[PDB]
Amino acid sequence: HYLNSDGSRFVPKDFYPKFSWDTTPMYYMFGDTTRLLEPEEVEFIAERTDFLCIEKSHGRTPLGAAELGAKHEAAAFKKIKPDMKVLFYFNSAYAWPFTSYNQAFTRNKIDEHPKLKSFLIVDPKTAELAHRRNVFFFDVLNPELREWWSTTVAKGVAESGCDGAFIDQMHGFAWLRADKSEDVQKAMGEMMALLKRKMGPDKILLGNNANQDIAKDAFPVMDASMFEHYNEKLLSKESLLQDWDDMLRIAQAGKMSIFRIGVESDQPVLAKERAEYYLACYLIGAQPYSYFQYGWGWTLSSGSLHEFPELRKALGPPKGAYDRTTPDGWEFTREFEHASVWVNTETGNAKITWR
Repeated sequence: HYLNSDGSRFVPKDFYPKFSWDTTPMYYMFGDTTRLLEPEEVEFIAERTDFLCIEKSHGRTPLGAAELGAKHEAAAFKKIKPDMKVLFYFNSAYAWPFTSYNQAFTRNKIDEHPKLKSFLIVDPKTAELAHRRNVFFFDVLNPELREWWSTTVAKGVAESGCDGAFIDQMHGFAWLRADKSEDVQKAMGEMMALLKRKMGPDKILLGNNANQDIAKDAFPVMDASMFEHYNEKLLSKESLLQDWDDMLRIAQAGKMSIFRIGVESDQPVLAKERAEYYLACYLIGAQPYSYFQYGWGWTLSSGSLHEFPELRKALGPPKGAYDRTTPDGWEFTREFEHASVWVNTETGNAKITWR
């Protein structure tokens, strides 16, 4: 039985990806608008992970629709690794026009789909559709959007043969309706609860940045949550310690966490250089069925196809929880079966002593 860092046992659900402390537990996420993966690339990634997600635009150009990119790679990976878990990606907030499901959410087609247009946040200072570079915003407060969006993701998961969904964005643009923020948080939870049911019984629900308080209504139905570390405030010593508390809490709920590092928030040289530091940041808080993601972005070219040697080194089960070297300091150590981790999250230095 895998052991959380408090000594409690972690009991996974039947449909969770495989987990092991043999080496660093890995999660990969990638996509390429311009091409599908070569077989060699599928083998490279399949050898290093049991758990991955295909990105928002993958294979859109060669195949016309991003969900066919997901469909193609899910089947390629499962031919190699039948037990592999592949998530379909869908944004809960931005109506990225990359899938066929979202093909109407463009400036020059949305008016021709009034029902879908009514699902979108209107900018009050324009009475016009709010947008970010003409990409429209789903309105989680709109119950029909919650029904349609959740059915749509479930449709994307089924059409792609993916093992679940990576849901991006939990905020429901609360800052655009700050008076309704609490309602937005509750609506997010309802939309996730719908999707979780509509997906059927053996499907993984991963929510991006779902450790955050704004996702507390979303969190319970989630199987997994990702720590995106999308900027440098999230890599502060305070945030890293909060990550570690969150990771324990997630594991005690029997859920999965993805500790993702993009070194763009600190390039292949810099990443391989910094890999010892950011791995150690993960290993301090690592829990059963938590996974490390590493690179410098979310494209196929963003790290998934590089060798960071530390990730492939023998790790072994933790010998215990981490130790805060001094009760108010920012040095942290943790012992694993085959490695000794040391990290100072104030100065940003680390040493993993592989044994």
